[PDB]
Amino acid sequence: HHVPAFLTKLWTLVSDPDTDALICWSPSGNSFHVFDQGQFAKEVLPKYFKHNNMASFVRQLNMYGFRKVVHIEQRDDTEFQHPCFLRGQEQLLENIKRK
Amino acid sequence: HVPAFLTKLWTLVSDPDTDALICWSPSGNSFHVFDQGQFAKEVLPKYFKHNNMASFVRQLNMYGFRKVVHIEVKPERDDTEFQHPCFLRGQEQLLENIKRK
DNA sequence: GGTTCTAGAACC
DNA sequence: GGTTCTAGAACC
Ligand code: NA
Ligand code: NA
Repeated sequence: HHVPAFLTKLWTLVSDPDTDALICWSPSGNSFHVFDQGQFAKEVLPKYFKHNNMASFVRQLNMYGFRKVVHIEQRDDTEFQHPCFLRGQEQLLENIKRK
Repeated sequence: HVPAFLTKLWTLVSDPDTDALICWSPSGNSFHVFDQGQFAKEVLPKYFKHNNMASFVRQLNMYGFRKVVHIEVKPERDDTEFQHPCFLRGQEQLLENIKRK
């Protein structure tokens, strides 16, 4: 099936080293971080996910079955992941499904 | 030398006979612990005998495991998901790369 | 179960 | 060779 532009855009954005101050791969490449959501919403969303806020962006991640990664024991930092959303493996996006 | 905690955990997760309480995720990238009260009663005494649930989870944290949660209806039993990029179904040799953090 | 002891590894 | 770290065993 055709890979949703949402996922391709998201993957390219994460993978761009120049955006890493706001969104980047984890060291393992298995997850990605979103930093400083106040800034992320002003700088990033308007250009790559037009007419979105953080809530609608995160709703889309949930729709594609992304999970959140948190520390077991307790800038803002939120970590998301999908087993087919991986550093340097864009072709795996094909295996991501709605719901 | 891989710490016994990690080798025992990997074997325990992998064992189909314990899957009602502890098992791999479908992808093999994470494991689930179900029904922690029962896990503490049936599993910990046999596999991690000097531990309680708190110390078991502390050891996971010490080795850099994280928790996986849904982006936000209660399930029949509680379900906690843990993961480490070197703790994977079918890849026990990767435990060699797990370090204290 | 938490703390202490120590052999041996990790790292320089 | 010297220092720190770590895992397992004893001690509480
Ligand atoms: Na980036
Ligand atoms: Na199991």
